[PDB]
Amino acid sequence: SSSALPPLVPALYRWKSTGSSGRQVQRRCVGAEAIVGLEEKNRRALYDLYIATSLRNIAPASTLLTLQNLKEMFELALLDARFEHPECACTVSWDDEVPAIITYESPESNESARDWARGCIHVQPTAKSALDLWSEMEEGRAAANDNTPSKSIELFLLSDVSTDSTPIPQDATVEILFHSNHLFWDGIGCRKFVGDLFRLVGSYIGRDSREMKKIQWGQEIKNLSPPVVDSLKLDINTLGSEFDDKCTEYTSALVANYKSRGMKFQPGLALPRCVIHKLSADESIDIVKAVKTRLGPGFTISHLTQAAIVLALLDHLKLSDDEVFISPTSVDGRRWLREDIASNFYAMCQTAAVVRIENLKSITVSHKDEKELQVRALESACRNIKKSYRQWLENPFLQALGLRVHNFEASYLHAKPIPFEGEANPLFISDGINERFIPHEIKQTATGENVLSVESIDFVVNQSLPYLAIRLDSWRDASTLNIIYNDANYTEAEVQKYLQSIVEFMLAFRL
Ligand SMILES: OC[C@H]1O[C@](CO)(O[C@H]2O[C@H](CO)[C@@H](O)[C@H](O)[C@H]2O)[C@@H](O)[C@@H]1O
Ligand SMILES: CC(=O)O[C@@H]1C[C@]2(C)[C@@]3(CO)CCC(C)=C[C@H]3O[C@H]1[C@@]21CO1
Repeated sequence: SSSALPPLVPALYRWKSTGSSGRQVQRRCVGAEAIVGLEEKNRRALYDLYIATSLRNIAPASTLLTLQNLKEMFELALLDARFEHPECACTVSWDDEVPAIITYESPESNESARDWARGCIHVQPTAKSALDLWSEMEEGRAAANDNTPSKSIELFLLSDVSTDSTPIPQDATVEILFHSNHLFWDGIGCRKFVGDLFRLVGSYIGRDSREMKKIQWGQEIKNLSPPVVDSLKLDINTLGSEFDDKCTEYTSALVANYKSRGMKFQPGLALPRCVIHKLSADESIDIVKAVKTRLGPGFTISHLTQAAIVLALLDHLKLSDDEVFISPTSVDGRRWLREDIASNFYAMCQTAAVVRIENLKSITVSHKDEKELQVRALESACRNIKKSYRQWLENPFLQALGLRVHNFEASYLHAKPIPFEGEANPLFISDGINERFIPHEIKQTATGENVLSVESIDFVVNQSLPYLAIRLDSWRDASTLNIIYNDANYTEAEVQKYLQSIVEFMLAFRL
C-alpha cells in the first residue's frame, strides 16, 4: 500500500530445497539478476555474454591435438568446473512475478552429468573466427523461432583444419567462443570460470581419465556461491533514512538518464553488433603512464576512458547551457562482501554509482584544438568523474543499494521495456585486467609444458536496446575498447566514428 521504493527482502532470495532428496535447490533472483532475467528479454538473449579467446598451439611437436580430443578434454574439465562452480549448470524459469527463478539440480547420475557436459562443448573445422561464429549465431536466432533462454554456458572450438581428427599444426590457432546467459554470472564470474576451465583442462592433455576417482554428485551444492544479501559485511536491517534517500537519488538519476540528451538513434530492433579497438601494448602503457604523471594516485585509464566518452559525445553534438552529464555506471560489488566470500564469488555481484559532470561547455574541445586544451579538458572531466564515484563508493551500503535499485529497475523495465526515445546517453562499463582471472597459457599440468597460448580475449555482449555501451578491459598490457549497439538503431560507420573519436582523445592524453 505504501508509495516507497520496495525494501530488501533477504529471506526472499535464499537457496531453498524443492524436494525431499535435497538434490534440487532454487532461489528468486535479485538486483541486476532481475534486469537480465526479464523473461521476454532473456528468452531473446539480450545481454548474453560471449567471450572470444583466440589461442595458438605452442605445444611440443610431440603433443597431438585435434578438435575431437580437445572436445573430449574440455568435457572432462567442464565436469570438474561444475563440481567447483555449479553456476555453470543452473537453469532459469519464471512464474507470474518479474524476477526470474534460478534453479540448481545435482546430476541424477554420473552418466547424466557426462551427457550434460558433452552437450555444452562443440567443435567445427572452419576458418571462421570466434566472433564470426557469434555473428552467425545472432543472425540465425531471429529466423529460428525459439525463445529458449541460453544455457548458463556452452563452448565452441574452431580451427582451420579439414576434419575433427586432423592434427592441429604447431603455431596454428584454435578459437574458443564461450557463450553464457548473463543471468548466472557477471563479467567477473564468467571470466573467472573461463580461467578455471583453462586450468582444469591442463589435467587432461596427454592422457586414462575413465579410471580417475568418480565425482560424488550432490557434494557440489555447497559450492554454489551463497546468496549475495547474506554475504554482505553490512547488516541490511540496520539501514534507515540515509539509505532510502541515496536509493532515491539513484532511481531519480536512472529516470533522468533515460530521458536525457545523448546520441540520436533510429527506432527499431534488429541485430546485436560490436566494434572493437585493440590499443597496442605500447599505446596502452603510455596512456597508463600519462594518467599516473598528470593525475596521479587513485586515477586510472578507466576514468580517462569515461572522460573521452564525454568529450567525444560533446564533440559529436553541434545542449542546454545547464545540462549535466549524468550516467549510472556499474561497479563490481565484491568489495562489499565478507573477505572469505569476496574473492570466490561467481554469481552476479554488481552495484552502481552515478557519474556527474557539470560545466560541459568548459570541457568542450575539438580534436583540432591545441593539445594542452584537450589535456586540460580531459583532466577536468577525470576529476569530476573520480569525485562522483567517491560519493557512491565510499558508502558501506553501496552493494545493498545496488540490489534494491536494480530490483526497482527490473520492474521499471518490465513496464517500459525500451526506456529511451529519440536519443540515448552512452553507457560505460569498466572490467579491468583479464590477467586477474584468465591464465596466459593452458599448460599440461603433469609437466608444466605450455600447450596453448591465450593470445586474445574479447568480451562481447548482445545489445538489443538502443544505447551505446562501451566496455574497457586489458590483456597482455594492451587495453581493448569495444562498443555494443543494435544495428536498427545505429550504423557501423557511425559507431566506428564515435569509437575512433574516444580513442583519439585518450591518445591525446599521452605525455
Ligand atoms: O596503429 C596503432 C593503433 O591502430 C590500430 C592498429 O592495429 O588500429 C585498429 O583500429 C580499428 C578500430 O576501428 C580496428 O578495428 C583495426 O582492426 C585496428 O587496425 C590499433 O590496434 C592500435 O591502437
Ligand atoms: C548502470 C548499471 O548498473 O547497469 C546495469 C549493470 C549490468 C550488469 C550491465 C553492465 O554489465 C549489463 C551489461 C550492459 C550492456 C549494461 C549494464 O546494464 C545493467 C546490468 C544488467 O544489469
